[PDB]
Amino acid sequence: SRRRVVITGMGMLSPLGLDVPSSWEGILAGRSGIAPIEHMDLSAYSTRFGGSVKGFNVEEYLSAKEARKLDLFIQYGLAASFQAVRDSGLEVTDANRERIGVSMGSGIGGLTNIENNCRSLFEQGPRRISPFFVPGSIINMVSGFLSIHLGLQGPNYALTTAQTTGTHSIGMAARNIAYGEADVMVAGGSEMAACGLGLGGFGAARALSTRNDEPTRASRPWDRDRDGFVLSDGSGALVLEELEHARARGARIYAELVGFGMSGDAFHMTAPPEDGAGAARCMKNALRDAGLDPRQVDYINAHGTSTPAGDIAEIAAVKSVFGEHAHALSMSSTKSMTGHLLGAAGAVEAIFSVLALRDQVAPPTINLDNPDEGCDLDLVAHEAKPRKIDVALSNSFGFGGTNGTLVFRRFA
Amino acid sequence: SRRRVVITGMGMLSPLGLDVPSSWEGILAGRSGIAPIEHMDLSAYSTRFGGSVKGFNVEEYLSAKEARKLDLFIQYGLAASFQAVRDSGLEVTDANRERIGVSMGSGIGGLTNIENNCRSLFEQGPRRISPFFVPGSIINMVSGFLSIHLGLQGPNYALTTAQTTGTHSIGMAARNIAYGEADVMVAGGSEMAACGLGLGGFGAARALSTRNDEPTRASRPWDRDRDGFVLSDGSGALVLEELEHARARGARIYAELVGFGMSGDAFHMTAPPEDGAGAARCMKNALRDAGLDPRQVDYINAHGTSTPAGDIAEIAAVKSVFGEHAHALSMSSTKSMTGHLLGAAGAVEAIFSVLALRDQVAPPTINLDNPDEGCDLDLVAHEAKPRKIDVALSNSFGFGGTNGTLVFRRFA
Ligand SMILES: COC(=O)N1CCN(c2ccc(F)cc2)CC1
Repeated sequence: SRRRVVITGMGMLSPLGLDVPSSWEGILAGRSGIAPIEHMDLSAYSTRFGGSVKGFNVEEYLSAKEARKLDLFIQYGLAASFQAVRDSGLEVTDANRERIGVSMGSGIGGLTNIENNCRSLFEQGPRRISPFFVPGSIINMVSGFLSIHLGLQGPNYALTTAQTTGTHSIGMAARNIAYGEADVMVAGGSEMAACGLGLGGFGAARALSTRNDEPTRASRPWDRDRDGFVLSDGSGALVLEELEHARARGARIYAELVGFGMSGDAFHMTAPPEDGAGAARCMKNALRDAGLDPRQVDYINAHGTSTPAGDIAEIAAVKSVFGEHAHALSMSSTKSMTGHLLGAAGAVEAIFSVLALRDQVAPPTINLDNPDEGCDLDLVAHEAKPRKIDVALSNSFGFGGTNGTLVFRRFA
Repeated sequence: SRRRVVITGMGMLSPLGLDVPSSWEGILAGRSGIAPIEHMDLSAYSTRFGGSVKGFNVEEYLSAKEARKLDLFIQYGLAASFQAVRDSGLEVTDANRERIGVSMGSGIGGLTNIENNCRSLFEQGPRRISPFFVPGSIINMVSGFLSIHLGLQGPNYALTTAQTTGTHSIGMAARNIAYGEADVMVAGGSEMAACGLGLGGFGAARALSTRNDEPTRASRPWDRDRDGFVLSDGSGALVLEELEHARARGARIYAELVGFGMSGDAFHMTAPPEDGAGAARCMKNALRDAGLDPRQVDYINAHGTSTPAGDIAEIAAVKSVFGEHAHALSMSSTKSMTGHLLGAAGAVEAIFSVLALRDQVAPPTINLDNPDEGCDLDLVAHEAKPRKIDVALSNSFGFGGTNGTLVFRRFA
């Protein structure tokens, strides 16, 4: 029957730091990781900024020889995965390697790589495509390369569900453990979509903030002056472990994963419904899955992308699910500070949610200077809010009307 | 315990036909779908042939306007998905729509969209990138578009596990139903990579047959003259359904999905281990999952890609798992006729495994003129073999060393 699942390891690259502690410090200090982009010439683009991972040294993890063959999203994926596994203290052996799997996902995967090889193809010809183009770019090779480097012979897969990838990856890996297909899973996501095709593609859709003259103030979830999301790079990985397995080896347990919801909206290709019906359905599924009174929820880490329609849908969804308790809980968007890591968003935000539970503090929504009409909940404007948090929830929504919710609680 | 899952609907686009019955006629006739690729300059490429979908009319499924927003791989996915639902006779209602979900995947995704948008970026600049570039290319849009068109509000996601995508998608969708997260799932995969980036990318790794003079003979799994796989396009979708739900509405049941195995090789980025250790573990996991002894297996639809290392590893795996039963079961590669649909291979081969059960016939491995060293199993060379089939296995092995097996059983 269904086993319990706990978090024993976390690892991260974000626009706020090259690990979990440095990233978390920036979160609690209300620091922005958003800055004009330096690694390409964007003068022709309507958005010229984002959340870059600054000063990443892949040779803390991999040989220059392997690193050259791999897209940054894979580099980032492996880095966060390696941190998470080291943080777990788990030893892989012949006795358990078949019970340890990996589900690290991406929205877009190796876009930089695909663009460069496409440029080689069109400017030169097919003879200049890297032999490493396919295994160095396709989304499933975070899971692939992690398994090859650590000897993980458990279930090995990747989700790709756009901005919901990291939440779904973590949720489905928990179900793997819950139902006994594995005892340990490394799960999360990674993204590096900051190339011509990425900023150009989101810019053509007019989805991005164009606040080029003040990048740190661009991402302003629930602010009346918000004008689209801010594109950010990075990775989140968690070690999910069956509870008896973690007890047996004396693992440090961060939190328990008690709840997971997915629901399709079936509303629109890219627009979330104004009334927040898909988020509501998803959160209700997750709270029922967790066997909770919705009044037990202390903290929500919102999707909070800084889009006009996305942000207000989330208020509606929370007011609908929590009724008067919507005024008691605290909800914030860490995207105020990190921007939108797309398929990695759920993964870093799952980690921030778990740390909200460890340290008993609601991360702020920075830049929330003029809350929009109906944005009247405790959104932890401007400053971190110490408070009791027994149950934390992390929401994600994506293109295709895809929804995910994760429910974490403090573990005794 | 656990609910039983049956197949009540199938849908397909392949190099052999625009639906299942046409495709299946081709399979049982030993027809090749492989031909020089038309409407494209492949002069500079070392491979100029593959399995294209011939004569596909997207306007049977979508408005010209909706189709123009979507990569071919998405059009192919929706085509198979729409056929499979229609085939099932399922009616979506306000009463069941939250119990019906989708997991349609892709290994490689939107190469044709990448090519066309890159063409515009490089020649004209980012202002010529399509506004639909991102939502029209992301792998989860077959799941998203299907769920929005039909009002499906169950689990909405997509897997990307390279050449294992179709097998994993179907398997994990079956788990969703077995553990009561959904009553119905549309699952499978789609792919359109037989284009410049795909031929180039796989060509660069010398993964492709270069037998340009005899395209129909290029795919020759376990033949001593094989020289790599044949790149092919298309899609498979199954309607998976809890048995009591299928019986209550009077559904036509093709077969029962009894077993799903996963494993990672944790061996190499592209090369299988020579003994097929990972494929062996995966097939053993899937048989344990089904509660079946290896001796009950009558037919295996092999991965059988026509690569030197791949075909031989699968012989090793089968001999290892099946011992003295390895020569009694019939094992064939339909890739001998279809080529390799990458992430859709496991979807179309799951359908061929099911129809092997309905029609009591092992599809041929065509082109097996000179079995290689060790290749002494019943590989159904040249001609379809009528025989007893109670239990069918479908295998998929992909980059990252990611493995999937599905076990289907006759239902009566
Ligand atoms: C070899 O190519 C790949 O593996 N691909 C194909 C392109 N894909 C994609 C996804 C989202 C998007 F907005 C733009 C492109 C996913 C990665």
